[PDB]
Parts: sequence; C-alpha cells; structure tokens
Amino acid sequence: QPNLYLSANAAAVYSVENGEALYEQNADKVMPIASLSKLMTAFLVLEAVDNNELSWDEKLDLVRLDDPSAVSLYAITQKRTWSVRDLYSAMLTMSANDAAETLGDRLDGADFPKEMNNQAKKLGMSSKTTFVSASGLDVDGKSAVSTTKDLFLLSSKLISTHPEVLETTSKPTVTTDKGAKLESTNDLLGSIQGLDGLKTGFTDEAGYCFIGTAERGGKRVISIVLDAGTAEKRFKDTEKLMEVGFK
Ligand SMILES: *C(=O)[C@@H](NC(=O)/C(=N/OC)c1ccco1)[C@@H]1NC(C(=O)O)=C(C)CS1
Repeated sequence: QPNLYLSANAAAVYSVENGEALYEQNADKVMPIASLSKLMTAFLVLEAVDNNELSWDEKLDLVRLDDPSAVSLYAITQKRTWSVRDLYSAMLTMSANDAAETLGDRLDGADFPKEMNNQAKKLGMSSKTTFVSASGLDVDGKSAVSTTKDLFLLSSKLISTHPEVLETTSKPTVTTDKGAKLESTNDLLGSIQGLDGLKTGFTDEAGYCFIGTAERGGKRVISIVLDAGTAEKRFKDTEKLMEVGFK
C-alpha cells in the first residue's frame, strides 16, 4: 500500500465491489465516532419507511437536549415542529443532534440504542462497535465507538440497501419544502469528481472524522478518516485516500 502521511490517527479506503482494502492504518483500533452514529440512525429511518412504519410527512416536535449548547436545529431556527423528511435532512446535512434524537425516539423510544446495536450485528459489524445514542452524543458518560472496518461495513450496507441516501448527502445545501436552508458539513462536495457522501463528525475525544464515498465508472470507494487534527485536515486526508481509491 502507498505511504500516506495523514493527519488521521485511523483511516482506510475500501473498494465496494470486493470490500477489499486499498489502504489501512489502525483499521482494527477501537475509536470514538461521535456524529458518525447518525448513519445508523439514517439506516433505521429508511428501513422504517420501507416497512410501512413511518411517514415522511409526519410532523414531530424536536426533543430538547440536556445541553442547549450542542449543535441543534432548534437553536438555528426557533422552530420546534418539523417533518420526518426535514429532520432526516437536517441530521445528514448539518448534523443536527436534536433531529437525530427526535427520530430515534419516534422509532423506538428509550430502546433505540438497543436497536442500533441489534442492527449493527445484523450488518456484519464486529462486537467492537457500540452505539449509545441516535446522534452520537455521549450518554451516562458512555461514548459510541467502532473501527474503520466496521464503519466500512455499515456504510456500504447503507448505500447498497438505500441508495437514495446519496440523493441527500450529495447536496451542499438542502432546501426544505417550506424554504429552510440546511447547509452540509461536507466541504468536499464539488471538489472531488464523483464524491456524493457521506458523513462528518467531531468531538474532542474523536477528533475530526469523515466517511466519504465516490463513484467513477461503476467503481465505488468508501474512505474513513478518524481523529484528524483540524476540520480542514480530515478532508485533505480524504483527498489522499480517494486518489489511492481510483488509482
Ligand atoms: C457530531 O459529531 C456532532 N458533534 C457535536 O455535536 C459535538 N460534540 O461535542 C461533545 C461538538 C463539539 C464541538 C463541535 O461539535 C457534529 N460534528 C461537526 C463536525 O463534523 O465538524 C458539526 C459541524 C456539527 S456537530
């Protein structure tokens, strides 16, 4: 494998076709993942719509977060009622934590972390993965953790099961029906040709994290960057991983 000099502590890029690694650094090491948890929440929201168990047009009131300081749709808008569609978009574009928690609570109430971990097992993720909340916020001091290998398995399963997820994560801005603008945290959209996802994350413990995905000519790759040093460097790391991915 090539000799990359990444900011990330743990990183890898995989070809979706055979699931095989084109670069791996610390790909078995258990890492905090933070807002990357929202990809499991998206999967379960998309499953519930397909199962005739949830409506895109259902109106829900945002749940209140124990810390009013965290990134939240409510603080940006002063608007409490939102459709499932817009909460889903907010979760994936700007990483609104209260959107993610409102969706998880609607799906399974208090038991939603159990459902995330049940589904982690069904998707082939190892027992090193632990989800604690729909948003990736710590609960009872407990943090969501995984590995780049398990994160790949979740990502590729999300994309092959619900390809329409990329219709949301490929957009630099999502405008809801009523005109609210939801700006994506993925600053590489429009910079790498073929890049259409997937999810950012950051906490002090997790560092700056990003799962990316791009397809050129039938070939899809998924890159995972964990614990980069700055908000810009997880993207510079991704640029290097995409270059290896399409070599
Ligand atoms: C997901 O990781 C989420 N992070 C936080 O809400 C958060 N938690 O700290 C305990 C935090 C602290 C400082 C900034 O966020 C979203 N992560 C990011 C990002 O990927 O950079 C943004 C832009 C929205 S919050």
